Amino acid sequence: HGNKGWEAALSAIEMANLFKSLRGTGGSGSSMEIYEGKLTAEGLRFGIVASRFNHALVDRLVEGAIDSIVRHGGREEDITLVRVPGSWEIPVAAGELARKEDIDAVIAIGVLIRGCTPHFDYIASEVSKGLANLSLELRKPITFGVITA
Amino acid sequence: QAIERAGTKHGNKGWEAALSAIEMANLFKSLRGTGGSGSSMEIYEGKLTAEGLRFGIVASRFNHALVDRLVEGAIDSIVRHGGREEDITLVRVPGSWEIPVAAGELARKEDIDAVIAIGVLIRGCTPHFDYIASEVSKGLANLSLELRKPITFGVITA
Amino acid sequence: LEQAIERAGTKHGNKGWEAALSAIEMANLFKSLRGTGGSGSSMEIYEGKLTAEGLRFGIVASRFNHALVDRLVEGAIDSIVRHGGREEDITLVRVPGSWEIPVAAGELARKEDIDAVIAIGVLIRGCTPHFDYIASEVSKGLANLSLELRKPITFGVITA
Amino acid sequence: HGNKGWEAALSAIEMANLFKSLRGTGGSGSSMEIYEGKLTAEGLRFGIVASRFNHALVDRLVEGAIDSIVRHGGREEDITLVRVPGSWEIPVAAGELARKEDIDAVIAIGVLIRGCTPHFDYIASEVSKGLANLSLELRKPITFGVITA
Amino acid sequence: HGNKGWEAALSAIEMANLFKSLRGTGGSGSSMEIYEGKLTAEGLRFGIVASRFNHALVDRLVEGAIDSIVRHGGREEDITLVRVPGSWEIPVAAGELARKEDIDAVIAIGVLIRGCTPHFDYIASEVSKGLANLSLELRKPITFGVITA
Amino acid sequence: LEQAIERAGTKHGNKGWEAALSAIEMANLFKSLRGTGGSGSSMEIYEGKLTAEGLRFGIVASRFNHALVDRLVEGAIDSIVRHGGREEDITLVRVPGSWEIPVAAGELARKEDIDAVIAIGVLIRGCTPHFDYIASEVSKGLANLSLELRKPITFGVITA
Amino acid sequence: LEQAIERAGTKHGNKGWEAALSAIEMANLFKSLRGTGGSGSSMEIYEGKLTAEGLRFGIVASRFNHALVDRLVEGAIDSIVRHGGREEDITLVRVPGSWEIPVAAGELARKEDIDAVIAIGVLIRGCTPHFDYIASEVSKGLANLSLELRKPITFGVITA
Amino acid sequence: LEQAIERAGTKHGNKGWEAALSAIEMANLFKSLRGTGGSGSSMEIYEGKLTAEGLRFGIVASRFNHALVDRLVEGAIDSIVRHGGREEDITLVRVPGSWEIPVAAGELARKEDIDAVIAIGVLIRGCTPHFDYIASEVSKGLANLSLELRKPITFGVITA
Repeated sequence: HGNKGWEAALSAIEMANLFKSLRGTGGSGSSMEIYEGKLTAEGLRFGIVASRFNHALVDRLVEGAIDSIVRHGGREEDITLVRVPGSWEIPVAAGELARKEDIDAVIAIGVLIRGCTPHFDYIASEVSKGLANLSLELRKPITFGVITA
Repeated sequence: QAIERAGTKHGNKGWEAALSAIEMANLFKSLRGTGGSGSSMEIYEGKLTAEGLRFGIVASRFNHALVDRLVEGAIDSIVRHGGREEDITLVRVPGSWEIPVAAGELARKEDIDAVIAIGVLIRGCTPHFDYIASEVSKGLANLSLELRKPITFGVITA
Repeated sequence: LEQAIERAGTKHGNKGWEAALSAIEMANLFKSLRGTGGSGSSMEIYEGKLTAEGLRFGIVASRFNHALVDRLVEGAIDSIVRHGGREEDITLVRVPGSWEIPVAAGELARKEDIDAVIAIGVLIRGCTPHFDYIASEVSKGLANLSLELRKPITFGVITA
Repeated sequence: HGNKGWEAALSAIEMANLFKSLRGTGGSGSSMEIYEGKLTAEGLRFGIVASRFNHALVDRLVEGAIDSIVRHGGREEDITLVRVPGSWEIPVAAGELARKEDIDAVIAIGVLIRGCTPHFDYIASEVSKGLANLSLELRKPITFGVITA
Repeated sequence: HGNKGWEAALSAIEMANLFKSLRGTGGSGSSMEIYEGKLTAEGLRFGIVASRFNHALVDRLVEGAIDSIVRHGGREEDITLVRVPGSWEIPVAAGELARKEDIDAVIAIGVLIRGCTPHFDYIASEVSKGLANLSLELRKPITFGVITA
Repeated sequence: LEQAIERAGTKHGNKGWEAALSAIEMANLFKSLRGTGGSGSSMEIYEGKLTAEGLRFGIVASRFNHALVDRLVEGAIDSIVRHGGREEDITLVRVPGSWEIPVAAGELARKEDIDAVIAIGVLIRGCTPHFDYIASEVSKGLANLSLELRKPITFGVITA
Repeated sequence: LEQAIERAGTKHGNKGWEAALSAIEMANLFKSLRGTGGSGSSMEIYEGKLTAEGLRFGIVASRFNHALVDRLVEGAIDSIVRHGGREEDITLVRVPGSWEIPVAAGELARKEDIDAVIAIGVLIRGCTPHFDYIASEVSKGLANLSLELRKPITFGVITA
Repeated sequence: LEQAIERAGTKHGNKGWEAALSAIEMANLFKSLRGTGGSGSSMEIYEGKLTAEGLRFGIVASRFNHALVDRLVEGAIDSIVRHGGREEDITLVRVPGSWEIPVAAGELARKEDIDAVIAIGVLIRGCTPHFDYIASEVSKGLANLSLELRKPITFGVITA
């Protein structure tokens, strides 16, 4: 309820529903159209990509993600979980899941080293950059559940 | 020469980088395969058996002492996990700036399953933003996503 | 849902994982040592590969505090399988407590099939500046058995 | 139920059954073999070696040992009880019982003096050492029911 | 705890362990050998054959069978459930499961029509006969969880 | 005192006693049948002695209503011992219920060591003018096994 | 474990099962009626097959007492799948209560894709010798829609 | 099972044990004193052996609080037997209470067969700073009898 894994799952559910409504034909008129997503996960397929580094924390994050999906009406049969050695290769694995036509949304979970950098970090900047570019190119929601130690 | 061989190289960044490449290569080979029947949550993870896989390594020549221990660390990781020394292609480049372009050429071959990039970076004795280091990370990340083939990052700071 | 909660955990670093790797490395090392020698002309180096195909293993685990011990055993099995081993070639033996580990391990090590043994357990107290008799005997027994039978035995206990 | 004599008896029963199963031929295959011992004492012969020193406590320990064996289906006819002056000579007496072909397990019961030693005790270290070596050499379970005052 | 499905599962577990011990080599001697099976299901594979006729009752019976196996240390992953139209064809389906080398025991569950027969019933007599003959020929335990309405 | 109360009872007539004698007689009878023939010149008569020295037996007993079954088993053991048998040469197998007797008996009868098998158990109800399926199958199974393996099997069940 | 407890149940006889079969039969019957006629020379008989391959279905279900309704819906889906249908060709619509079934069903029946509609729900009370207005309207609405659009609509409600 | 529970106890230190040893030592001491003297030339030392073969003993025990007294008597018998005595040569006398011990002991000590007497009993109260008349008389009586008859009498009472 209070971990970033829970929050990341909710965002994925809402975005998946929102996309489903947008492709529908527009209304007749006579008012301002408003589009929004509901929080029911029934009938949706999800994928999760998680890193093993600093495993003490991620298991709690992956825990929340699976719990949230089921609690909101999702069927545990529809979750695909992929594990990778470190955070450097989350984007490449996420891309393989996102290209499957049977996946509606993807959730990325990981942990990054301390953020007391002098000015910049060269590994953290690539994970966020890659996921963002991937979402726009494939036109499919990808959620960022990464946290900083 | 025997003094050089006696040193241990388990655990250096060459070792970890190669180990990640082996896992990712097996993981992708599983994903492309047929999906499971169902009836449960379906988990994927890469095995650590390296037999039958082809690897490529790109290493710079700057600081010839540090690099060699890293390259030898990568090779022994592949061999000790079942790989054959006949299935490794090694490419050497003048400096860290031209690692991405060489890594691109290797990655486009159909006979390569993963690529490992090794090098060292010069650390100025005051913390400014390095315009060379950022370009290596940016270039390697783009290549992997575009070519859909895992590339591992094995550089260190002096 | 609890089945996925427990199955979603990872077991990559616990002492069961490292104990398994040492057994894999030592088992392969012995095959090379008692094989044919080298051609000479240079210093000869021996080291064990991490390929676990065709090797037979045995695991002895105590039952005290089974919540933690169960996770160590799962870690050991995962290490063997992920390195190419077959779950068909693992024998598991459970014993009441730590005092019984050396005698059970002695039975398994005398079989011709097995190539290495892994001992897993949790010791009592331990965090006191005093000599503990149960802890000393278990360490002594495993060490003596390995030297007598000339077969590697790995020591994967912890304190709590 | 709560004394070390009760616990020592249970361990002896379980180890005796476990050894009986191990000597059996291995299975066909197709799964991971798992070996364990059951808690039925029927048809098993036991021996007990107890010391007389500080007799106020040991009688309760020997009490538990005999009670546990009978409660779990053991026949009182199959218990052999041997008494010795002190703890120093438990190992030598235990060795004589363990070499009999009609004994399946041996239980050793005794009490040791206060454990507030400076660094080491020279009598306690020999009882545990001797019993452990004896078990491995003879390949027969020997249980340690000794306690510290 | 009180339904025939629960009882049938326990019998299958005990018989599977008993067979495992018998194939082991005999003891040295010096006493009467006694063989028995323990009630731990860990590492055992089971198969269940159930009929659909009068489904109101069998679901409770199949319920007990699966519950008993799990409660006694069995892994739900190792249960194979097969459903058949009626009781007449339980034996033929049970035979297909029993011939698999990955199955340790088979449980048959079904319901038979009222037992106020004049002298004999021609369908009930064949189910019991077939299962009994099948067990002896294949040398594998098959349990009878059938009940009479 | 209860140990002597139970030990002071006698077990000379219960169905366990007669079942054991039949096994002893049949086991000795078969040795003579498949031995050398007689000299002829007169009608040849075969009959089994009641000496139980050097014979191996196996007993299969169900666990339902163990109060009565335990006394039948003790009767069978007493008969063998009192006729010269050794308790070392008896194998005892326990099964959950009556339905499992024939399959267990089949396992024991296939061993080369054993010379006869004794089946003991208590059936359910029985005192009704109706055909019982469990009772019929147990009788059928034991009869078929004996004829197939050519080894005597004795039938010592009762009704209650 | 509850997932297998619910998954181990069977759904072969509930009203959802029969409602699905009627839709399958009627949908196939209409294809033959509006096809080419027979050769004559004998009485012509029309009847619908039970092959559900290539047919599109729609299901409207109320939400009152979802414990029972959920089981009726699962029964309907099982019937279609077990007769050769594809779960890809099923549309499911949920409505707050029984009063809203006819209007929702009207929307689905006007699509050119669908071949039959199945209505599922649970009515209130019902077990009283009185005329109920909600029950009468729901039955009336479905009957009128079927005749107007010339498309079969099946009626799978129950009382409780 | 209670027979082994009581039989498994030990009786090595209770006052019955020490009382028996004193009687054994004194009985042997008297035989040496009234025997032939030494050769002189050095200081002569007399002391009694602990060999109890060929000696006859008598035991007088009160019946109050028989739970404790019974254990003291068993301790005395064990001491005599374990030092080489025969249970055939022990006479046991039971009396109602402590007041009757001296008179009964006087009867046994006058027999020519017996060599020493052991008195066992439990006194009442005792844990009060007051002079008790029963306690004083019992001690006085035993002391006087020993000096008059010149035969050792041991005093093995306790307070509770």
